[PDB]
Amino acid sequence: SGEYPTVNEIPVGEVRLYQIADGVWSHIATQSFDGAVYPSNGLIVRDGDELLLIDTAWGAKNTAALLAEIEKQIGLPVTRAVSTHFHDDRVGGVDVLRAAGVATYASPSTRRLAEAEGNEIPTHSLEGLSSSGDAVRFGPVELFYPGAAHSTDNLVVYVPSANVLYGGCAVHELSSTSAGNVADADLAEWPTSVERIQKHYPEAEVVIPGHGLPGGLDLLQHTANVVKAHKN
Ligand SMILES: C[C@@H](c1cccc2c(-c3ccc(CS(C)(=O)=O)c(F)c3)c(C(=O)O)[nH]c12)n1cc(CCC2(N)CC2)oc1=O
Ligand SMILES: [Zn+2]
Ligand SMILES: [Zn+2]
Repeated sequence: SGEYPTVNEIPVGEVRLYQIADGVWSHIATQSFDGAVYPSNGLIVRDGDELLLIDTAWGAKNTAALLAEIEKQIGLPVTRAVSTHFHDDRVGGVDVLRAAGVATYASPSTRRLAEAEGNEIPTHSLEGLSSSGDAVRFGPVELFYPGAAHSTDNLVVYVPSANVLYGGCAVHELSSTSAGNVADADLAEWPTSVERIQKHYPEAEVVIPGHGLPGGLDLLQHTANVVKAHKN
């Protein structure tokens, strides 16, 4: 009823939207993995009379439910989606999107890693993001490659109209006690990559992590802190 929805508030298979700013929503879904249930976030950005989606809802059924929730709450068509790295919480559901008329995009590195790992593969490659500090425009957002962090391919998304920074899985929520799923992470480079984000987006007003509650710029420093302590 107004607060950001939490893992225990969302059954696996339902999706909720949360209004972040004018023309900006997050999407929240839950999924089971190795016998535990986790929430995960994505983003929706109004693009005139169309919508840009950032990340799937972590699975085919969750992503179908996401499209239904968008039609109920917003009523504009999703025409493009970007996946911010290759894991299933970002690309799982790309096949559902592709069958619902959505053009799916990711960096070449994400596409190669998704294919090698057996995950769903976005159709279109996003060039111009291969060196850390690179940024490109994509409709109403900027895409930014900060360097290796949670994964070597992770991208960040900024909505300049609203000063919303979507960190994806490179950014953790304030309550986090470790660096999440570090299976594909570079703990040594991650603080440097977060510092690049901090330097590039000093006017961010909302920061959204890949999992958990949005907050402000403090999420970036907290992420650096928990990553350094995890490595140690
Ligand atoms: C889907 C994702 C995934 C599945 C299940 C859980 C997660 C988390 C996560 C865990 C704990 C917390 C609480 S916390 C920060 O307080 O610890 C959190 F916020 C996020 C994150 C993340 O951290 O992005 N990803 C998750 N996945 C799966 C793999 C396997 C890769 C591989 N080569 C095959 C071995 O690698 C991933 O990433
Ligand atoms: Zn991941
Ligand atoms: Zn993640």
